[PDB]
Amino acid sequence: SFEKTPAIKIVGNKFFDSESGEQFFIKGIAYQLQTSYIDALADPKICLRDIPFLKMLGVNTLRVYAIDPTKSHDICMEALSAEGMYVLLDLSEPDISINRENPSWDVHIFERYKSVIDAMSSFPNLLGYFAGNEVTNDHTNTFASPFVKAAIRDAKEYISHSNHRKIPVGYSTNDDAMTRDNLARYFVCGDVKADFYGINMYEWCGYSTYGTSGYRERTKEFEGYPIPVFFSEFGCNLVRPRPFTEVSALYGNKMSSVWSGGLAYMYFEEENEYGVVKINDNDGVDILPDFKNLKKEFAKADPKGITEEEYESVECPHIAVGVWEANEKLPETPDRSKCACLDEILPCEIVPFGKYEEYFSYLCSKVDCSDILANGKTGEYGEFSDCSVEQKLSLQLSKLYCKIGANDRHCPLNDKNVYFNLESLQPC
Ligand SMILES: OC[C@H]1O[C@@H](O[C@@H]2[C@@H](O)[C@H](O[C@@H]3[C@@H](O)[C@H](n4cc(COCc5ccc6ccccc6c5)nn4)O[C@H](CO)[C@H]3O)O[C@H](CO)[C@H]2O)[C@H](O)[C@@H](O)[C@@H]1O
Repeated sequence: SFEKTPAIKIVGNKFFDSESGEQFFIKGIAYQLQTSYIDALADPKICLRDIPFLKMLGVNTLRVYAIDPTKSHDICMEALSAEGMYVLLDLSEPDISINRENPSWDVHIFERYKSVIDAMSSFPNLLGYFAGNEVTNDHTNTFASPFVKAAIRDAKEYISHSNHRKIPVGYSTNDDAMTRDNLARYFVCGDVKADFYGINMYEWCGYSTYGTSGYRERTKEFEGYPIPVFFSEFGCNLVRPRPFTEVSALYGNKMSSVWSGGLAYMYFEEENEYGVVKINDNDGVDILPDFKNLKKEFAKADPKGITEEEYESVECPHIAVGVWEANEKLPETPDRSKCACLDEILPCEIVPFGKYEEYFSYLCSKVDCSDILANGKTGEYGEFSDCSVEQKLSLQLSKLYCKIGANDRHCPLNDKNVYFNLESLQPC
């Protein structure tokens, strides 16, 4: 039974409980242990240990940054539902993410996003998905953002064409002064838009105030933003134990008319001093001084919202060199069929199983690698720029093979990982 968690839906720039019609405010915490990552929601002995404490905290939402899609999550997701708890979930994972230094939106990242969506979308208490987390994070990598927007578009379209509930897809951003206005506007401009927007917000440290923290300014900054907005992280730890007095302001009347709440960072203590509990060496939960403060603050918080009943495409920011360099034109939807046909017909392949940059530098000096390049500044995306890194390398190696012209099945690069594709000879 998921009775205690009706699906949340989005109307205008607010969240609403789809049964009651009452505005939904996130009172949350990040929940992630440090496959490279650990999936606490796929291990009942972990998630069932912590839910009682999460209940004590009084949270109604968790943020999870990575799950393993090959594992079951029904037991943990049901247990969360039985305590009124929802999940915000990143589609990416540290080893499969849009690389902000060398961005791409390709079939390999798309397949990861699809796997998570297919693993998690049957749960009514899945609040939403993030299509990226702080990808662009300063003025030197703004050109990463068109790739995120494409991913937002393709994730929404995949969900739309599936049989699943239409779970919203949004974005989570950082708080860099030079980029934050342009980023906010970019992700709701043009024909593609985030469904919701999270900011990792650390401006309020210790016993600050609404005016002095910068919260007042951020609030008036985001007034009228056409999609729901919230703190996907908060909790500056400059002063400890964290008083979490930012919570009184966030759910106060001035802020609750704008923001849909926030999630504290985070549950587990991991030698970074952001936890509210520490797991001891007997695998038990030790409560830390921050805990009571977060608990009492969430407990006093009583956001007053409006009910669902009582409740011009935005222009994209112009380009300026060194300031904003995200083109409005987005890359195409990654095409697994087109790309999988490269695996079938190319004479020379490379197995994934790095030295990619060396190999690229080498091969792209001998043949024209335009067709695998993707430029988020200029909005120029090559025909095979959506394929995987291996397929792109294989394409260029095969072009060099054909240009040399020996036809002796002898791929013009030495590496254990290079092989001649016998399937290429069999008469996409
Ligand atoms: O797409 C953008 C980039 O994504 C990286 O992966 C991603 C990864 O970095 C990110 O990591 C988050 C990590 O961002 C998040 N987090 C929270 C914090 C606390 O920050 C407090 C803080 C610290 C210093 C500050 C300094 C100034 C101002 C404020 C500050 C705040 N630190 N980490 O904790 C999560 C674990 O608890 C962790 O999963 O999770 C995602 C999803 O799974 C991967 O997509 C990739 O690895 C990069 O290759 C890629 O470029």
